[PDB]
Amino acid sequence: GAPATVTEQGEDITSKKDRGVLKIVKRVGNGEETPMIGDKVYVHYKGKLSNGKKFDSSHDRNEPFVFSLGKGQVIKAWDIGVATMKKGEICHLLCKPEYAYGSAGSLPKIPSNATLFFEIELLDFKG
Ligand SMILES: COc1cc([C@@H](C(=O)N2CCCC[C@H]2C(=O)NC2(C(N)=O)CCCC2)C2CCCCC2)cc(OC)c1OC
Repeated sequence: GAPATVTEQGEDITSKKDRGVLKIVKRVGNGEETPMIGDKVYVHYKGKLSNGKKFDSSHDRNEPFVFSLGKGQVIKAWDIGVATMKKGEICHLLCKPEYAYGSAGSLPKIPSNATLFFEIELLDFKG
């Protein structure tokens, strides 16, 4: 699947290089600029537990997902991953539990020790 493809071909984008967050660019974005800490970022995304038990999609809500980058408003994997995206880029991200919800998980959607997969499209950002 897409999860297995990211394991094989994904770039490790973690500081520690522990393969906790792996990225493949699926669509190349525009220009060179990437978002700064505190930038308001607008995305569409699809997400699922790697094994497949749960699925989530901003498209199904007809609403872009917005957050402030690098503030812990989202799982670490997103703060790391979205920082690397250009406007219009689409990437796939595989996220180990240590960059997501770890041992605790989150009731009721995320079990303990869950690896998460995401497709993310960066629509826009602004400081
Ligand atoms: C743990 O709570 C949620 C998590 C998500 C998804 C999720 O993991 N996130 C939503 C998209 C941004 C990344 C990540 C996230 O940071 N979630 C939040 C968090 N942990 O602070 C920030 C927004 C919702 C909770 C998962 C849903 C199950 C399939 C895998 C992705 C969606 C959710 O609602 C649609 C959640 O409920 C608020």
